[PDB]
Amino acid sequence: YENPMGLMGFEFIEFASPTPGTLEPIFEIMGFTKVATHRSKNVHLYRQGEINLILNNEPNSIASYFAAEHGPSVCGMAFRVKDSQKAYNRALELGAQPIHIDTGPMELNLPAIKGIGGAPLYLIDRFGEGSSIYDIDFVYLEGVERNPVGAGLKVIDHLTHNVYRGRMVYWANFYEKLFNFREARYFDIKGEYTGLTSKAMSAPDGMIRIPLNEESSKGAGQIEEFLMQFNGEGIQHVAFLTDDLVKTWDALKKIGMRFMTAPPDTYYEMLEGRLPDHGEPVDQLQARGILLDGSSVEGDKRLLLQIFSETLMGPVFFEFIQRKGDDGFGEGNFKALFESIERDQVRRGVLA
Amino acid sequence: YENPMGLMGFEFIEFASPTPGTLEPIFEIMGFTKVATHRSKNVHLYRQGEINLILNNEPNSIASYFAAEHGPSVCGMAFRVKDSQKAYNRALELGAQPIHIDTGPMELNLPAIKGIGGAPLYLIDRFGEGSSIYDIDFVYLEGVERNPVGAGLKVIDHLTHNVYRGRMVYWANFYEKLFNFREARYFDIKGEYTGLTSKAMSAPDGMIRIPLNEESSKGAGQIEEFLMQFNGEGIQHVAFLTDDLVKTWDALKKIGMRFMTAPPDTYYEMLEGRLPDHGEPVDQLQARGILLDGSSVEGDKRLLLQIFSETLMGPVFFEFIQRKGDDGFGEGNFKALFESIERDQVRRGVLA
Amino acid sequence: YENPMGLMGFEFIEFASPTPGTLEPIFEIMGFTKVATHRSKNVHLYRQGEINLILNNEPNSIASYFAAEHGPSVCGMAFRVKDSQKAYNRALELGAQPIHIDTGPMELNLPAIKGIGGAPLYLIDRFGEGSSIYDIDFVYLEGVERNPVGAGLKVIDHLTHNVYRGRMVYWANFYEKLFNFREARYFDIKGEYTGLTSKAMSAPDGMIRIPLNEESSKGAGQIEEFLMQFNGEGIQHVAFLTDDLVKTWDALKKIGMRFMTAPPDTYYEMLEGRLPDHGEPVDQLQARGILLDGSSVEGDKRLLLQIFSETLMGPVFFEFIQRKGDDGFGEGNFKALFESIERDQVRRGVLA
Amino acid sequence: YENPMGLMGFEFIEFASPTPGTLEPIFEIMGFTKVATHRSKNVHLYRQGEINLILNNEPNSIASYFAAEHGPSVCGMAFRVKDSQKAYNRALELGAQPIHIDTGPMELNLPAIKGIGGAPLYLIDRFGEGSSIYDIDFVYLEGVERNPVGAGLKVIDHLTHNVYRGRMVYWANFYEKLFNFREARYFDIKGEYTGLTSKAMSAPDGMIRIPLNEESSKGAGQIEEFLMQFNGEGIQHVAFLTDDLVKTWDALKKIGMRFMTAPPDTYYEMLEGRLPDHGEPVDQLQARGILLDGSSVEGDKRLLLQIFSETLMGPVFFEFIQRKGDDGFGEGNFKALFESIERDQVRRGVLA
Ligand code: EMC
Ligand code: EMC
Ligand code: EMC
Ligand code: EMC
Ligand SMILES: [Fe+2]
Ligand SMILES: [Fe+2]
Ligand SMILES: [Fe+2]
Ligand SMILES: [Fe+2]
Repeated sequence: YENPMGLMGFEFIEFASPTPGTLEPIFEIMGFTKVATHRSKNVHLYRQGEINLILNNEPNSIASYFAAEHGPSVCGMAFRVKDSQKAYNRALELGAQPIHIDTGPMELNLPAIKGIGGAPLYLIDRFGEGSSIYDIDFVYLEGVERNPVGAGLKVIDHLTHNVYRGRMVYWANFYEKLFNFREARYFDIKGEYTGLTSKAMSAPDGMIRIPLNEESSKGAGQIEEFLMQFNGEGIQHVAFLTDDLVKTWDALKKIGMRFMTAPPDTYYEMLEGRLPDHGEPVDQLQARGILLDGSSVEGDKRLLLQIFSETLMGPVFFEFIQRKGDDGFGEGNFKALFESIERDQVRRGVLA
Repeated sequence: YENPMGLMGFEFIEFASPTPGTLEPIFEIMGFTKVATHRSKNVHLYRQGEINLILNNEPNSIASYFAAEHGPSVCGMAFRVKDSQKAYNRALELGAQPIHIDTGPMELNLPAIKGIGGAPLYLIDRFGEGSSIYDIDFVYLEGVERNPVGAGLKVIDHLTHNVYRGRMVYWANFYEKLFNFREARYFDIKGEYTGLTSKAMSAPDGMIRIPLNEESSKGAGQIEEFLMQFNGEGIQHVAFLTDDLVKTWDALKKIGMRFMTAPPDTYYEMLEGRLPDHGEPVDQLQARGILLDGSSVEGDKRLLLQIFSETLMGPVFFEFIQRKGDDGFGEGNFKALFESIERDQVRRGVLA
Repeated sequence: YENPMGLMGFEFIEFASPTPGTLEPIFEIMGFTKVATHRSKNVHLYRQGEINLILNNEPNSIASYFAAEHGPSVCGMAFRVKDSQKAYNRALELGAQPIHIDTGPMELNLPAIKGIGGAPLYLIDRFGEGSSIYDIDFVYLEGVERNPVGAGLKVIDHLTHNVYRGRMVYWANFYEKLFNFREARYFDIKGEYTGLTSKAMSAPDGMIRIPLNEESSKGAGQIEEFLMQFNGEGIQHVAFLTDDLVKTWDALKKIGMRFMTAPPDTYYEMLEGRLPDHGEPVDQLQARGILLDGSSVEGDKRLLLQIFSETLMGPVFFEFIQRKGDDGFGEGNFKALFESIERDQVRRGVLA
Repeated sequence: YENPMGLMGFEFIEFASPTPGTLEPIFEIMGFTKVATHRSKNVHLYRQGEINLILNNEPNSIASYFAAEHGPSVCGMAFRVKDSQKAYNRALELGAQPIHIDTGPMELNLPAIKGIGGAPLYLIDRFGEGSSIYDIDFVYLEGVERNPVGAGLKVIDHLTHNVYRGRMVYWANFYEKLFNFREARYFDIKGEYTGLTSKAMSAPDGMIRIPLNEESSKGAGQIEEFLMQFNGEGIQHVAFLTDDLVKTWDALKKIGMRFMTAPPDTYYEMLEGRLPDHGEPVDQLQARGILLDGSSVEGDKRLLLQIFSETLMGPVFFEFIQRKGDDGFGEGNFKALFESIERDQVRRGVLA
């Protein structure tokens, strides 16, 4: 697939909250470590593997207005590009809206366009060696390890957008026209009482992936609850890749992670019928509540293991995923996740 | 009611569209005349009575980005205030987000904050005589009458906001906190198959009024259909005051106005039951499809006459109102409006 | 004479000083009254007749930086123009360097270019009729008379520029090229020990006149002394037109004005020789030290009456002039002014 | 000596011209090589040893207005500091005037204040390895040697400021107050008909040195000539250090350098009388026109070898210097330089 913006994956995710001390604990429970402090702003860098999470507590700024609206949330998203000048000019030619971010003496002039819910989308062409943006804009803490391993999360795998009815098409067009993303798959998920629809959008770099979710015709489901609780469209869950989910599970549990309620025993009993010869240790999945899906087509096994945290920032939750030959998404996991969140809505008295 | 910003009424409404030549004919059909052109931008002043409508076709600006998103629409609103510097500074202390608008040589530096759907909310303290803002920022057309009467519309009476489920509270708070509006009345309107809920918000000047509308629990109605068609929250209808609605209705009709479908004969038959001694010429109302409402309490009659155009700007429609003692809104008129739009939904095949 | 920029006279002169309370007393001793205070800045409006003098005590601004360098001085100058947008854009196409001035809510965006010594040159197209720039940017003092008469000064007649050797040509070019001024007359003035050279530059409106002064080959004179005491090129004296100089002289005297030392009695004895039939009351001139000059060509008498204060603002001095048919300058008066300042040098010990 | 600004030497010098292709040849004759091109502006990097010379040909900027006024010249100067935030803040607290420079996406925000004649003075704290400003803001040419040796010029030694009469004190205070420079020496140089006065200011880092030059009482000399031809105050000559002047002379000669007329034979005949035991090969210096000075105090020899280029950019000339134990300036060399420029004045017909 052609890549006109020269997209080379996710660079960083940015966070903001109206209440001081609410994001720090979250990041620590998820295995992240504070590693540097911006040189003139009140913004901090948290890291795990190659994941860069930016904590922005800058007063009177884009981030502080965004957090007064949405609560604790993802307030920015940066993609890596080959050439920021070229990619920023191309996006303005194609109709994107520019966002100006102020900087101090000797800091970089990072370009950005408006994205989901007003959150900036940054186009960064300075990464990896020599000097990354963090080497120039930030000051590393005295003595800290600058590349912590944490609980094994490596890179950002994918993130979702929960959108109002009729806007799945709008956000598909945004990423199709500006970045040449493509609809890799379409889902129609039904729970016991409610349901949803989704389009899994993939970027041409084969790294950035963004599932776009919208409520069903019925209404009363989890997508509509998100939209009310977040006060608009936004990133509903962020997913981190790991090379070994059970091991990561054990490490997150030790430090305070809170996962979703596991599926019933029935689910684990039907795995072999559904995925003949998967090969995974059912005993270890079922003890942890891990979901298993993918295909088994004449010897060729492509699997997907997924597990979700409870909501931790307003309505936003996180996901720890391990791919074994499957580069897409799976309908059974999606359905399990969906039934889990629907039971919680009954539990809480908000549905039927 | 206390007025801490020193509000003094609406100053102007601003409109944009992505296709050139779509707004001119709508203004012309409502009785407005073009009277001036801005001195450096591609923006035009349309007037009737004391109503000032600004047509903004300035390329690569706030208004062009807003119209690419929403279609023909209301992209800006200005309020009259006693001292712009004090009101602007008090907004900014109470959390409002400032919006910067570029200006050329010798033009006014108009202050604004972000409002409904991102549309700027201006805070103007130079009006009336001596020089208004149109005297300084616009050049009147050679020989045109600078104060046209048109079809009789006088001032902007009110305008609505159609919001997403759960956001009526959000917008009520925005106006209560920054300007001290108050909820003057609550409505719960039910059609044949659908319904809505609304809060009529009143500013402390007794001039600015903004009903806030949201869809019912059942969904599928007209508010949800506006949100999808508009691509977000926005001003659903703008109402203009007239001192004589049957005369304004005849004027409007001559120059092409397209009004909604009238109520059935049954409605006009029940008027005397419901409003004993109203004193209005039923024969005139009924042939035009005008709606009559208010109260008849012990000889004190406080009436409201309303009529609505078809949708003219995407899903946005306009209202022509005459007040005869009633300063608020009427439930019976709200119902008939709602039932009429509901029947149109059924006719277009979008409802049940 | 063609007028491409639409010049229409002087609009205002701006002053600054590094010591608080040094300019106030000098304005009051020349007949000016404070009449308004800016709406957001620490800047005050001083007025007499149609002369507007702006006292700028704005901290951390162009004016504060300029006064730190030069001492009490003229830091700005504004010209009236027909259309600011056209004039400003023509200036920028002919190489003029733009100067941005910040402004608060609802204030005018005044365009300016760099002029003598970096002092901004404003281009104002809003004067007289309806609302001036003082009506929009300033708040008049409770109950003070908005148009005071003072001591009879009416308008700014002219103002000089003292320049470095070789820069008369440079400043003549600047005004010729941008506004089409012309060299109306050239002077070569010699004292007892020193001398100077000067180009009287005239604008195409018949109102703005700027004499440009430079030191002679000999050096050690009064222009060189100004340039060291002022710390650069700048406006050396500002002249105010009056319709009656002996009356203004009496008024100025009563409020504290200090005038230069008078010419010796010889001067007044030779007036008839030099200007047969001048017709002026020699007895009144001689008792006040007024200078008289011009021509007497076969009946046609074009006279000039001039008087100069002592230096009041570092090396800057002021002039009170009455024109009786002569629209230019006089060589005899220039010489007497020169000889008087030369004797002052000798008196202070700085010359020979 | 205390160093409050944390000064650590010169970082770069910047040049502009109104005529294209006038600076490229000058740099090439002086042994410099073009090594990179800015990533978004029309600015180019030239290098020799640790010397970085920036060629700024960016339209409608500070540089293009500065060049229209002064002709080919030094338009910018950058010092190295430990912390640009701290140094920039300290300089604004002490009265310096800020200068804003526009930058593109992912470029550094370089801070600067106003210096000699308006030319910016940059405060850069990013140098040496990791990434210098050139690694971030520029794009190295494909295949070129990034660190060329040229003719041996190592670093910038010093540079002068020619100032108007009475401004030696002004510029002395500027550097004393902001950066704590000190007057290391004072010269009073007389030629045959004219003379000058000078203060050698030294920075506390013992690297930055700036001799300040002003015309004598007599007038008509070479400083006054510079001021007219440059159209104001500015950098009259820039000096480059070399470890071997005779070998640098030979390589400069080869590629096109034009040196001043050497001193008469008489001057070399007297060297031994004035500097007993200097030890330098007089044959090699006299054939090349190199100037020799310093001291010979009981065995301890501190020498200075200097040679000057003809004027190459308007009235600006260059110096190639070798220090042999003398960290200051020499009065004989200054006098010989002065006599040489004076004779050229007589040759050209501008003096007596
Ligand atoms: C600076 C936008 Hg989170
Ligand atoms: C520029 C606001 Hg429609
Ligand atoms: C702000 C010009 Hg004196
Ligand atoms: C870009 C200033 Hg010479
Ligand atoms: Fe996911
Ligand atoms: Fe209405
Ligand atoms: Fe004068
Ligand atoms: Fe030198």
